[PDB]
Amino acid sequence: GMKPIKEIADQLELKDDILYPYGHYIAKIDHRFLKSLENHEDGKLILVTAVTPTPAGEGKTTTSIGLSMSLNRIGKKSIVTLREPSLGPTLGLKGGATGGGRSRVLPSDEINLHFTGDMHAVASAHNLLAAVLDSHIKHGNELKIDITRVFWKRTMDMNDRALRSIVIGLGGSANGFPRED
Amino acid sequence: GMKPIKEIADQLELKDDILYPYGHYIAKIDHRFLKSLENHEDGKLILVTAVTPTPAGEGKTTTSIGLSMSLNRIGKKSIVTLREPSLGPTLGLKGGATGGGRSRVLPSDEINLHFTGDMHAVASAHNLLAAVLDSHIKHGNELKIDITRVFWKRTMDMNDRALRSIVIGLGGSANGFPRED
Repeated sequence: GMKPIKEIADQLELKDDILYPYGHYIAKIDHRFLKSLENHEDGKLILVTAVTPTPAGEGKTTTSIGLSMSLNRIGKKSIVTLREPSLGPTLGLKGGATGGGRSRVLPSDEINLHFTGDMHAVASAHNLLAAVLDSHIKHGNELKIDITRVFWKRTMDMNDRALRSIVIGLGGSANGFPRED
Repeated sequence: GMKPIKEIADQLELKDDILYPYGHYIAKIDHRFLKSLENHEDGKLILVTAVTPTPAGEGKTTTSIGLSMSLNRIGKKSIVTLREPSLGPTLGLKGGATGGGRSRVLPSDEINLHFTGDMHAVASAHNLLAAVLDSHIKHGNELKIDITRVFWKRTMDMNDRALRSIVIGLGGSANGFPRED
């Protein structure tokens, strides 16, 4: 029962030329737009936080969303900014990163899952460095990298305890050099 | 019903100066004694071999010992020479490496187990090299050893399949460099 992204974008007076849709209900906004707006006036910033978290669940995200909705409601133009949830945890347990009840961000499945691919993009960049590091070592290690002193790890957006402590680079010369990761 | 080793040694005209006892029933002979005998005549050499081995077991070692015993019996002075068995396989299965029935080499338990410690000596020397190789790499690898191209393995006299393929040198900088062994 919800609105085409164009209708949300119109609320903020955003033009197609800086909007990249992802389906009918999501868009990226070109970040360079922000520099365009540099002579424009800042609104107010409200920081939402909480008491010491307990297992009983305090519903901070639901409240952040609720607050923005309520401000709009009382005639004060408001946007809620949230972090994108990691996929991994959701595959383990339902969480609250997209709010709850009548106070959510939508479409919630997409937001909780692949969304617009940002998590994947980060992982790719991250893992590229790891792949290049190992391949540098394999091909002569001109940088004289100490394979017992590598700070950089690999990454996935998955709750996988099996990957906490591993040994890589096995199988022989063609596969490069063994090391811990 | 065993003869003290000095008795056996006497049969062969071996003097104490070249005899190193291990208990009352075993001795080492100084290898340098062989060179002493270089002007003495060689006897006959009988090679004992066998048809293609089968799971039924052909008793070659038992036969070797029996032949030597039988040569002595018919008045022809004879010595049987044998390999020392590995300890490992005996901890797995009784074998025929010290003969069988009425045709054995004695004391059988000792021969089968630690004997005079020659297996332990070999293992020590072998493992020392391995240790020194890894430590060379740890301490700067001046020889530029390629840890994916190490031919040298470690050793033990034990039937332990768990050690066929291992990864060593884990745990961090203080322990050296990870490799397969």
